[PDB]
Amino acid sequence: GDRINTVRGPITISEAGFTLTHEHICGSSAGFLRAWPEFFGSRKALAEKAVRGLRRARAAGVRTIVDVSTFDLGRDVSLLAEVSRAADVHIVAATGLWLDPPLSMRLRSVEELTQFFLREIQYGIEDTGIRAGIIKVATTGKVTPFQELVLRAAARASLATGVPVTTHTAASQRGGEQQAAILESEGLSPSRVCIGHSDATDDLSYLTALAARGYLIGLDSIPHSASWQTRALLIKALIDQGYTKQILVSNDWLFGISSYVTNIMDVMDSGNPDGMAFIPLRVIPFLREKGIPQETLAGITVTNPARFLSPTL
Amino acid sequence: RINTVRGPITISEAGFTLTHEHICGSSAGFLRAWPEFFGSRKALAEKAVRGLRRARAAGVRTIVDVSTFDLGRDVSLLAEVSRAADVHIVAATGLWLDPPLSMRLRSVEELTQFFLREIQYGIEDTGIRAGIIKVATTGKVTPFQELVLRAAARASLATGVPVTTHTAASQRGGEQQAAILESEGLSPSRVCIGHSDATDDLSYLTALAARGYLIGLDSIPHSASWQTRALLIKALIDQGYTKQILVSNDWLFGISSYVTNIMDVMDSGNPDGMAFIPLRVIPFLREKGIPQETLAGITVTNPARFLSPTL
Ligand SMILES: C[As](C)(=O)[O-]
Ligand SMILES: C[As](C)(=O)[O-]
Ligand SMILES: [Zn+2]
Ligand SMILES: [Zn+2]
Ligand SMILES: [Zn+2]
Ligand SMILES: [Zn+2]
Repeated sequence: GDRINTVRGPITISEAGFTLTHEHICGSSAGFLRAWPEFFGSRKALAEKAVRGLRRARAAGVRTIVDVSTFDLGRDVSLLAEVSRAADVHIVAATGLWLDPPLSMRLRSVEELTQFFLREIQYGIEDTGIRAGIIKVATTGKVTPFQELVLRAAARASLATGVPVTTHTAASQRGGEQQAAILESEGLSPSRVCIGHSDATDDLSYLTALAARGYLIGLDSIPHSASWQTRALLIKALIDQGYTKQILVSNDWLFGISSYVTNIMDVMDSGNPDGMAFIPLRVIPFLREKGIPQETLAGITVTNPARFLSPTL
Repeated sequence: RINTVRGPITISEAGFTLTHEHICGSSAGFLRAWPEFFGSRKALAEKAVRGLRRARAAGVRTIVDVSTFDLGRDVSLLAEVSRAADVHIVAATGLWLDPPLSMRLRSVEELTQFFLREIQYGIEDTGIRAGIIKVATTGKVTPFQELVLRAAARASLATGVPVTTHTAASQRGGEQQAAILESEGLSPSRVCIGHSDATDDLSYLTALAARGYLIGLDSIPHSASWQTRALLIKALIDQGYTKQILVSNDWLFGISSYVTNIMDVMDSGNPDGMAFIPLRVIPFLREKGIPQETLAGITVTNPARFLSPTL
């Protein structure tokens, strides 16, 4: 009712504060970080870079991030816990499945996947006792039969535990509509779902209609455009349509990445030196200078994630 | 000296060695994330220890676990079951058929570094070093599979550690593998072409053997006619290529990389497990006139010569 699971344990809704709802410490693959830490220089080097990054973000106001790295994205909650403590920033961990499931996941039934998700939420991830506070799902534009199983399992897990669902989409294909239909067929409330990567489109009609059904709209990759201004104005556009309370904002940034061709991390960093501090240091002043009240911005960056993450129903 | 999950052993300690086996056929990260799939980690461990003791009591002294990173290799489990069962286990590097994005997008130079790491330094943070390099291909060999082939050759050439392959024998896939590996300067004597018992094309096997490749007749119980597959062993013996033969079960004690409950299907079909080769195939070969010295050469001498790091 009033508590969410983080990598350091349970915390009250009040303690969450300014929350970036879609971020990554490391974008990788299952087992990869521990098998090949050298790829990131070293595990310590990666940990240190994250801590410095998170500390700057904290200096700029951020108090909580939701790491939406799944099993198949190389989620290492021990790394999350280590960097969360050193930086003193809350990190919410995720279960669910992204776009790279191995055979041992691809060949599972919806009932089996439901059990895996429940495990990571109710018991803990691996042997850590760290519990997931959100369920991530990724689909291609047209939802594949396996991705539909993952969607349904996520809905059933969410209905059993109250933790929310966040999605990866192709907004240019308007992927969120196919997902929503499947999720609702399972009896899941739109208020428990964030349709992610929605800032990668100019289709306001698509965005508003989803918001009007109660869905959280993930405008979560603003600096990837580094234009980034156009993405930010979608936040304004949705406010002006009256859907302030359905907006979630993030950077979708990373401190390490192996699930892409080599050297991309340095290109990203030089493209966006602010890292996860891009939202508080760049997007928020931009929105102020456009006439959005400070109180509406606080509602979006604090109150909305609070409402979204609190286990419900 | 051969690297095992318990440390280095001399080639004489190896003894009766099964050169293609698995403790568990899974996926990277899977065993630690979802141990309940196998009942529990403890349940999986205990089954494997019983099975390895069964094989030990049948003469086996060493198995080669050719589970790679993407087959969900957990060398801490291997070390645990090896100690409990007093059976040597050789661990593998390389890549099987389910590489994740973080592997699929790597260059050959990068893959070479990863394989070298697991051979020279250790696997994960355990200090356990790989003693063999596994590689799997399909069809005519995909572009990425070529990269793994070449990275494996380069790792082998720098360390002396052998290369063992997964192949579609029905497609004569060993020929393309051989071509690529030889282009890298790798000697065929450092290479086992595996799953070669899944064909009837004897001339395919003979031609590879004649070039110096080890022939992995490693899936005999996966037929159980297994008697027909066993006759391939005698066929190569009769052609004077006893030196080129490796035999194994390719068995597992837990499987997650397939449909649920496939493990139970497999166990009821082959209740002997990894003891299938010594309890069924070896006596069957004696009946057909194969002398004990020849059988000892296949099960002891050949794997020792294969696994011993050689330049
Ligand atoms: C690293 As992503 C696919 O969540 O933008
Ligand atoms: C794990 As297999 C069937 O390729 O030996
Ligand atoms: Zn995404
Ligand atoms: Zn992301
Ligand atoms: Zn194989
Ligand atoms: Zn195998």
